[PDB]
Amino acid sequence: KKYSIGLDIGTNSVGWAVITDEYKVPSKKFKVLGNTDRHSIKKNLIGALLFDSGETAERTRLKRTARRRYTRRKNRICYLQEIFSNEMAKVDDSFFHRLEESFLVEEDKKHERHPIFGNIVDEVAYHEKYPTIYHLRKKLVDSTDKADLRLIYLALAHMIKFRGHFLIEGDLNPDNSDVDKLFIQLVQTYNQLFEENPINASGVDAKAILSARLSKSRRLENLIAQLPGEKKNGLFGNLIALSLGLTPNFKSNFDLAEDAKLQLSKDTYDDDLDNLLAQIDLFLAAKNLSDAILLSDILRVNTEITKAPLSASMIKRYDEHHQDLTLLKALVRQQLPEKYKEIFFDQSKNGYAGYIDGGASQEEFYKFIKPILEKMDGTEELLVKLNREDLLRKQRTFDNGSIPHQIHLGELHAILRRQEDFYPFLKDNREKIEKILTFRIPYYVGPLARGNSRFAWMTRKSEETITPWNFEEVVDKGASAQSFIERMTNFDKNLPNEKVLPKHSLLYEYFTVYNELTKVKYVTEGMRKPAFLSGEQKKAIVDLLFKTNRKVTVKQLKEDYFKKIECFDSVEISGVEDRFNASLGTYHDLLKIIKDKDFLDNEENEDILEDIVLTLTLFEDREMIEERLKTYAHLFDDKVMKQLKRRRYTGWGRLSRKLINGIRDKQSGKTILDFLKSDGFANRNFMQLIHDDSLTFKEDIQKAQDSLHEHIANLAGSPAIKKGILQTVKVVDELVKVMGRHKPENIVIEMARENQTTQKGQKNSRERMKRIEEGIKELGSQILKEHPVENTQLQNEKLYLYYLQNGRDMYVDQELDINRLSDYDVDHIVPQSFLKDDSIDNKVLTRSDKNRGKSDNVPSEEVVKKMKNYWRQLLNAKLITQRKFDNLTKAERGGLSELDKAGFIKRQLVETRQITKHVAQILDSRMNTKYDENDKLIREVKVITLKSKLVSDFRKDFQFYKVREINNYHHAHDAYLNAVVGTALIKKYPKLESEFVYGDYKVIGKATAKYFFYSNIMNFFKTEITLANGEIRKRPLIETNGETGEIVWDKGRDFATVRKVLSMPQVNIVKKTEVQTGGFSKESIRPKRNSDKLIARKKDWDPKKYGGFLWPTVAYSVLVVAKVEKGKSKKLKSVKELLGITIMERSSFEKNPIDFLEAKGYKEVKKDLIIKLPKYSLFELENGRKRMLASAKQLQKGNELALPSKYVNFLYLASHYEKLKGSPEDNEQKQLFVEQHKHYLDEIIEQISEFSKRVILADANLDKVLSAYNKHRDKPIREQAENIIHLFTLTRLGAPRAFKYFDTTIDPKQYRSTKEVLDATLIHQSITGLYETRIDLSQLG
RNA sequence: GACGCAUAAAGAUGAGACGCGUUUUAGAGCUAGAAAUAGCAAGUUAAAAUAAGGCUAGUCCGUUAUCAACUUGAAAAAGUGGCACCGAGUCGGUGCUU
DNA sequence: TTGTACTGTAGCG
DNA sequence: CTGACGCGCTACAGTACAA
DNA sequence: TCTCATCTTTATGCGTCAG
Ligand SMILES: [Mg+2]
Ligand SMILES: [Mg+2]
Ligand SMILES: [Mg+2]
Ligand SMILES: [Mg+2]
Repeated sequence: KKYSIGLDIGTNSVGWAVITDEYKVPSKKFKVLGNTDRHSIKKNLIGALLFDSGETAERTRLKRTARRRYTRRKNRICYLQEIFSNEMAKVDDSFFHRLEESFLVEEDKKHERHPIFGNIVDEVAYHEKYPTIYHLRKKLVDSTDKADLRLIYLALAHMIKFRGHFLIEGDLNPDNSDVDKLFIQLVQTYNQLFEENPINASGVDAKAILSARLSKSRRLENLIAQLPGEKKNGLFGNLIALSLGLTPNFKSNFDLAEDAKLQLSKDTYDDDLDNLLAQIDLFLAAKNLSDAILLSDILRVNTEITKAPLSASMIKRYDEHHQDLTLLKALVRQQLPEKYKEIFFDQSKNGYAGYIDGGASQEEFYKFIKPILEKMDGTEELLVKLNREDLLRKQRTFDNGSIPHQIHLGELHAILRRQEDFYPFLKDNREKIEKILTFRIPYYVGPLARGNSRFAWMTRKSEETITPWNFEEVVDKGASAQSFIERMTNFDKNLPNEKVLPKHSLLYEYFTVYNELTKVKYVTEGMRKPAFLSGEQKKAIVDLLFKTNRKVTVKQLKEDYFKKIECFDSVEISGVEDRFNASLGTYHDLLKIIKDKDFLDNEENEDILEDIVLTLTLFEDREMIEERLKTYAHLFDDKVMKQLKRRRYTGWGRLSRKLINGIRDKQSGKTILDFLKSDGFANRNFMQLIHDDSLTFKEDIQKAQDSLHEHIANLAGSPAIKKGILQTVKVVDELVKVMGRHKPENIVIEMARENQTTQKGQKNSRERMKRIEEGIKELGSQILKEHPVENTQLQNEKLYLYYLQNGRDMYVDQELDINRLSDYDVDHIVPQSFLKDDSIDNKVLTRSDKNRGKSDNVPSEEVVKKMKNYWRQLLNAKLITQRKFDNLTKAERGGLSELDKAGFIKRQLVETRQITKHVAQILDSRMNTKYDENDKLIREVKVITLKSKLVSDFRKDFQFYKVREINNYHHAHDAYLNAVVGTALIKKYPKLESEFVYGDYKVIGKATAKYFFYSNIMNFFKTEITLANGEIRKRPLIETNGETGEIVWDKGRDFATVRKVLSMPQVNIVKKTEVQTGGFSKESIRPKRNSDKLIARKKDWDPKKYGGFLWPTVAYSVLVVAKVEKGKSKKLKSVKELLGITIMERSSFEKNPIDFLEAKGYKEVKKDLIIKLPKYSLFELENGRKRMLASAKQLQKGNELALPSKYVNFLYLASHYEKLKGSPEDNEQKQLFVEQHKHYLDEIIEQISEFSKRVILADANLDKVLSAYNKHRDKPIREQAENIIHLFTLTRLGAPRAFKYFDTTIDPKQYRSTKEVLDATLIHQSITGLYETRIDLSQLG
């Protein structure tokens, strides 16, 4: 009758088991359908479902954004062509058509094969005149002659297409601020403004500072040594105030007009001209030299004056490349003639031919050519250019991402100013071309859809087509920016219909402070017991402490309120630890801004303050904030309004306005916040107010409050967890269906939750500011003195990484700049392409070009030898962990490898936590569907949430050891053990039922006490318990309920039952058959070839002439029975075979299968015999051999080795020889146990050999492993047992993979033949595998 | 085992952008050559595509999630498979039942 | 002309 | 006042031989 | 790789959810 279900859930597995009250697994004779002879099969009700883990939508989002970027770039080019079309039709009516056709081969082109001029001699003269595009760009910028319109279009199209980044918001004009000689009129302005007439002994410019590094510690000492110092903080020119602004908003030093806060002149210094702009030049020259220093970092130098410094630098790269190539060829020919063919012709050895024609990058070419340059003479300049990474550089390189869009904008504007007189249409629509270059859709607007995209939220004022020129008159940017946030913030849980408050809302901070404060109790010598704080006392302490300090500690509450107001000698306070967790931060911010305490304390103006904070949280754009905030200009002055628009807030709370202050009690008339302010002597907090039946909040919340697929479509989060939730809920539903529609007594779910000690939990959750303090104190820096920081600012990732690295780049020995973090780069040590790991142990803040050069690989050996001392200096200072140092020094150990790819990722842990929590919720909702008028829910099925520690201790205390390498049976065994432990726990201790059942609750540190409680509850399974004093204590062999004589655990029969279940050979292991979805092929495009396997990259692009893709992905295979037109003397020969339907042929095949199969050469196709066969489709062959269909042309192993439990225990104990960490006597018992069954190794080999000879049929590998095992049979038990554990990869279910023994490495035996399964028995397994449909394919065709 | 706050860690979801990379074409190769070729010269750039494509034709969408077999149903979705005992090499045997 | 077996390939910061 | 007992893992491409 | 935002699950500190 009664039964229970245990569940062990993972990211790729769902283990399930059915137990009775006797802890036995039932077995039933299940019906078998199909045309086979077998009509009934015996199966045990225990098993595991295996499936591929669900993928996150990160890669799909990246592909979608790349698609949109390509579409918008093509549209920019189309707009430029639309402007140029009518004028280009005069001079060359087929120019744009030749540019469109330029991909095509000569026989496919409708026009002449030369794109630009349409004839050979003019094209050759063009390429001689302008070797690169940058020569043409510099010619069009600098010269004044009338040029051909085609060349102007080519330069403007190259500028618009590759337009540079938008991380700089200013103008940054390169026409006059590019030059470094602005220092001389800076000191002319210094002489004019500062009325002392100083001597302008002008020395070297910022080139002297840039010679070593752009830093204060170089600049200040350099220009104080060069020109004599009259004022250290008030030198008034080329200062750190004017180049790289200070970290805090500190006042001006030696002010000229007023004392105002100073910062970097990027975007937050515009308001810092209130010294003169608010009271009506050195600051204009400061802006000019800021532009000069920024652009001198971006671009190296221009010696001869020009308005195109980027093109000049690119031409300098071309000229130096030409000179160095000529010199290198001469030196190689003169000194190493045999190496000339390898370097300059053979393009596969990473030479110059491999650097240009081949696929070798710049650093591969440098590391190949560095020894060659070292052995040769006369290579000193080439060596010093290689060390600077400046030798033989290209123009289109990886480090061009540092160029802002303003440089390209300046060069384009220069070209249009040169050519406007000759071409009137350039002057007519110069602003349109500049807008095409400079327009960028705001991130708060999103896609420009018209109601057909599920990603778009933008609303438009009119139904016209959106262009970069009419974007402001069509797109409603305020509503789109509001909907950007309102579509993304969650709703209130208690009131599901309306939105939550901002985190920094004044009402939210008030509610949080009063919720924390209303349960604070104080005691003294006056009275007998601690008493709650009254409403008057709470109001007084809020006014005295919470509105005068941003953070208030309990010590301040002792000595400033109770010592003076209602004077007591000493008071003991409970309800709070050393500091209050709540604070009125927004009140202090608005007191600092508005300078009006009475305005904030006033009651009637509370709503407008709420709307102000809502505006400051929703919006961050200055014009939108001023658009929303101009309503309140009649209360606030203009200066204070300009200051208040700067107060950016980010983050939202969990409660709404209606919950905390909107709804009122029907009898009292008070809101929840009103009750928190004063509730008489009850002093109820938020949960009491929403749970007390006396107040009417409870049923108001109750009045505020289907298919499973719709029950899961509405849950937010990652889509990866929905797969596991679907699988386990379908497994539970099928298990309920198996037992005749009877629900279990209880369902036990293994959760990844834990319990750990109070000091361990607090040590793992300390502030990262403390980490910074002890690390920097240990390594003895003064970085916190120069750049102060609080804990809330380290929540930013880049600032946290800057402080972790002690202000220095950890790939190159140079200092970082705290104010320029937008251009620095956050880098993963182990790259994203290899392993998914976003830990703080895997993250570096480094310079951008060093990260881009260090692509898709571990950082190389040279940087390890350069900065390995600094990595050790940070390592012993506890600033980086040992794992981080191991990742940084990984290239010393061979770099990336297949061993490094193995092991679990922490995303799997987070995913399984999310999964099991949602499974507990959904199973509790589904199973208990009945309720009464007095009983709010009838617990028909008890969802029990066990923790993994209990099952792990049960395995490790009674020798039920688990190893994962042998078979996939451990999931089912874990499910069975979870069910046994959960049912025994709820049977043994009925008073602790509310502790373990979902939805129920029972109501030295608390966590330590709970950890000891959870450790001690497991003792009743044991026969003898060793106490902490080292003295044993006995328990009865038969356990009972205690309150009742009912029997809950017999340490005789039940342990034998559990041993029998764990040794059962038949376990229903099911691999989920899945139709493959995703990308059609591997993304690489291969060159042209005569093969037919190449896939066309476009409809009209024949891959025989244009190349194409390879490795197509088969969605599912299809069994076809038809005739094939085989033979020169053609006959219709009948055949039965699999055909792989790929992903892009999936829709075409499902549209009309007969026509698709007829196009493939088949004919007389049997339509009803078409069988869809997804991946991992299961076939059974002779002697119980099973194969899983990996593809139409490859199979997989499908059998599971049911090794006896004694061998598994021997393998677990033989390995981990001296790391059990139990007791010494236990260790010696397993020592003798493994030594006097050392012969079990031979029996394990015999078992593996028999299983492999029955089902694997890898005979050559079998002889290899037998020879290798015989040749090292004299090694110690440790390494032998460890590699017998490795040895099960040959017999493991799934795809074959290369394992390794002691020293031999066994290559996998691939099953690259699906011919045999065409006459095997096809098995259609249900989600549990109990229901089967066995189809004998030999009877078809 | 849930809620509010504080401090952690490890992760998700959406938008806007950049720089490369790959592929075909353009950038006249010269000489000795019956030649299979050999010597020499040159190399840095540009156009186009960047999932085939789709229709509601948008400066939109197209790699996430769904998916054993059979019977109904456009689809959504619904339905279909006896029990007890003795045993165990991937499940077998024995006995009642319609 | 068709099956096998061994080794290499695979978008990224 | 209320419980005891103190999580993971390869299909196809290219070349070279057996018939 | 950059810039913007919004969440989630676990660990500790405090309070609470009741017959
Ligand atoms: Mg588990
Ligand atoms: Mg990287
Ligand atoms: Mg598992
Ligand atoms: Mg998929």
